[PDB]
Amino acid sequence: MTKLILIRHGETEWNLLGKIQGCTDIELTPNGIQQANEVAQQIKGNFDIIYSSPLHRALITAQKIAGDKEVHLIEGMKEIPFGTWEGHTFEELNGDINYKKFLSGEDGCPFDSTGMSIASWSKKNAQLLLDLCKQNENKTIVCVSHGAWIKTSILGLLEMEPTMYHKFQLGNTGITTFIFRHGHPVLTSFNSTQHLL
Amino acid sequence: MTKLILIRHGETEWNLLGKIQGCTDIELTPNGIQQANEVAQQIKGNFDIIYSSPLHRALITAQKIAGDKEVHLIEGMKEIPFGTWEGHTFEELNGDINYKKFLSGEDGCPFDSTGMSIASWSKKNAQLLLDLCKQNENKTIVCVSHGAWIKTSILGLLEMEPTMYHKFQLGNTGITTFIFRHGHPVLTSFNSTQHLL
Repeated sequence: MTKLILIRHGETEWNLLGKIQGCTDIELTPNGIQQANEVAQQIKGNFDIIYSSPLHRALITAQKIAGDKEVHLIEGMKEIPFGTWEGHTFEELNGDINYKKFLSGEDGCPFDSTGMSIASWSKKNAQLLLDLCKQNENKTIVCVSHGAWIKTSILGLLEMEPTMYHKFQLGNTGITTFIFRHGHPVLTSFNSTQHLL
Repeated sequence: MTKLILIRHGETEWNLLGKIQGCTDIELTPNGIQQANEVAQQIKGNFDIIYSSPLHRALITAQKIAGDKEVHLIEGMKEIPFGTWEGHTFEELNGDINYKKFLSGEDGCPFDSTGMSIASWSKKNAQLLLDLCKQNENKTIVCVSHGAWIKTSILGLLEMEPTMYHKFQLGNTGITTFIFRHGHPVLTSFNSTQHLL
């Protein structure tokens, strides 16, 4: 009866350009607002409580989804910091030794020079979501957040290795869901985007 | 772009009952037929080639999806044999030492007494899919098959360990998709069921 619904925020201009956002706070494009309205009509108020990253691309997506419910801001749902990667394209990072390790799995896949990795984030974010699921036991819970944050959460919840991150692709307003069996998370959908036109 | 689309067959009466099907060939329910039409309407003919398991629950689902396109039968796409487990619910198997192993990971997770495992089927199914994808390079490929077969496929394609099988749940007419970034599979969706009314 506990269902966790992770939803990636709608499109921003930097998503169009393939520029890494991290801690930047870029606004939705008009199309991303529409993606938000699209996912909102799909979810049609079929959830008990909704949480969001406070960054605007997420919050505005959440406010579209929420209907008559309050969006609860969660600081720990903000996007993963990407350090000096922010503002770059992944193509521009080929020289960077950290970027090699992010691909290969060394040091658990560092996010630039942030001192954090896919591995450490997996565990941290999975733990936040587990505590949320305990607080909201037997509810359907929507969390609106970011690409990197959601993918590390997936890995941490299912206890996958960090280079599995590069084998999941998550789109704007992609829907990802979990249920619990014997208290253990089970993935019931990943990046569902059929609501878009 | 090479795109692989894996779709589980529609509902069967045994799926409603939780009875394990394996090599049985139970027909679709009327609601299963309706699921198949709804997934066909979602896919809207947007693929180059469709393949199917020859078991009727799959073939009929595939024919609704296919429209005018020819369905290609692939023997290797038939459901995984479940041995003595066929006809039982998972609750009925709690005495069986092989069922304990299937859940724990011992011997790569055996399918009852068939001498094959989640581990062996993962490798075999991934190989079959990678061959069909090399053979239909730059095409969009639909394969209509079964829950267990598709789950082992995902595991083999993503190089995941056998107990991960229990962390994925796939529904009737659930859509799962892969792309290839230079021959390496990337999961772009799992168990999308939004097309279901």
